[PDB]
Formats: sequence, structure tokens, C-alpha cells
Amino acid sequence: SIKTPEDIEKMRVAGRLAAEVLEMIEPYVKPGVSTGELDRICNDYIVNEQHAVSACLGYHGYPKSVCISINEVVCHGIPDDAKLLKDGDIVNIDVTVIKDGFHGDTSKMFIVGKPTIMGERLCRITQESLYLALRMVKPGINLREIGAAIQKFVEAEGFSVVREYCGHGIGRGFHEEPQVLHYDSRETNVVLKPGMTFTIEPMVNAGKKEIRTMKDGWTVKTKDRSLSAQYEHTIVVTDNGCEILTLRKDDTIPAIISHDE
Ligand SMILES: CCCC[C@H](N)P(=O)(O)O
Ligand SMILES: [Mn+2]
Ligand SMILES: [Mn+2]
Ligand code: NA
Repeated sequence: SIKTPEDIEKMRVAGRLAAEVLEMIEPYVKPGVSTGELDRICNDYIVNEQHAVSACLGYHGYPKSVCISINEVVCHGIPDDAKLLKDGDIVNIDVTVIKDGFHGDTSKMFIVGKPTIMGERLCRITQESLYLALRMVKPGINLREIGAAIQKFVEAEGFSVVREYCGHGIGRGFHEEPQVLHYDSRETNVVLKPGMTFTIEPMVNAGKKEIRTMKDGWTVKTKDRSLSAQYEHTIVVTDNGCEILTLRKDDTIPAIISHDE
């Protein structure tokens, strides 16, 4: 659907809150901390200070407030008090908050302690794949072209793109049309129009693209157990580009990307 200026302003607020959760949690992502504790810190912040709510809790039965994925875990990892972070771990914390009826969905990678060269490389390339997609967003561009560009870049940099999960429209609904694939698919044919709001969240594997879903129905891992990284931003298509609604202080791209002169 096409969001009204009123809807978009509410999404700016929700997106900002989701981003602030990631900015807040940063210092706590240290060796020795449990993902369960990280989840509590995030949830307490969302509820007690932001006065919002996690869109994750109860969603299709999801048991926690945020998703925390480590190393070979591709996405939707479930916070656990017994899972401790250690040196070299690459960790994704995926936050989705609902505020004033609208969603803000975003995630970023954190590297614990001493980084490993490939771990840093994978995260760097993954974020750049997201940035490349973001710089392409504007009315007239087809989602298929965006997916194709992400895949071309990721593969050109020696990595692979997960196919089973994708970006998505977002608003009063957590996941709305359309699907935002991060690869070139013949199924995709959506011409972007101003007012559309959706996420871009490429999952990149250091090894092969194949994944495997654990018994809990949420935790997804790389089939070859290679590392997997992901970054996600919620955006709104503007008349001449896009506006990132979940930008953080550490992002190295501006919130508004216009293609004018
Ligand atoms: C509990 C569901 C988590 C959904 C993720 N935020 P995404 O939509 O980025 O995959
Ligand atoms: Mn997310
Ligand atoms: Mn999402
Ligand atoms: Na991972």
C-alpha cells in the first residue's frame, strides 16, 4: 500500500525507536554476556523507557523480544540465558518495535572482542550490500533490479545471498506486501512508487547460500555452518529517492537519499 504523510511520520517515530534500541545495546555486547540478558535489556528499554512494545513477542509464537543470531546462525536466533558471547563472535541483534500502531524494523552486526579478519570482512560487505540497495531506491526502479544488484555485489565480493528470507513491506502490519528479495528472481515485478514503506535486510553467507531450519521453527543456520551476516533498515520511498527511518549514529550513509540535482 501507499502510506500517507501521517502514516510516514508515525513510522519515523517507530523506526527511530528501533534504531535507538540498537544504539543503546551496543556497550552490552561483550564477551561473557548472555543473549538472554541482552534480550531483557532491550525489552526493558522498549517497554519502560520508550513506552512501546516488541512486535516479536508472540508473533507466530516467538518467545522473546528481539532476535539475536550468532556466527553460523542466519536469522531469528532466540535469546537464551545459557548462551554466552565470546571473542570473535559476530552477532546480529534484530529489533522490531511497535509505537502508535506502526512498526520499526532494523538490525546490525556486532563483533565481540577481538575480531576475526573474515568476520569483519563478511559484516563489511553485508552492510555495503544494504547501502548499495538503499542508494538505488527511488520511484521507477523495480524491486527485481534491487535484488539483482545486491546479489551481483555480494557474489562479486566472494559471498552468497540467502534466498529463503527477504525484506518486506511494513506499516501497521509487521510484514506486508511486497516481498523484497535480495537476489534476482523472475517472480519479482514491482515498480517502486512514492509512499511505499518496506525493509531491505540481506543475509549474506561466507560460504554457500543453503540454509537449514532448527527444530524450534525459528533458528536458521547455514547448511555448511559458515558465517552469516545481516543488516536491516526500514525505509519509505520518496518522490525522488528514499528516506531511511531506522538510521543510527554509526551508519555511514545519510537518512535521506535524493537523486535530484
Ligand atoms: C520474530 C520475527 C522476527 C522478524 C524479523 N524482525 P525480520 O522481519 O527482519 O525477518
Ligand atoms: Mn528485523
Ligand atoms: Mn524485517
Ligand atoms: Na550469523
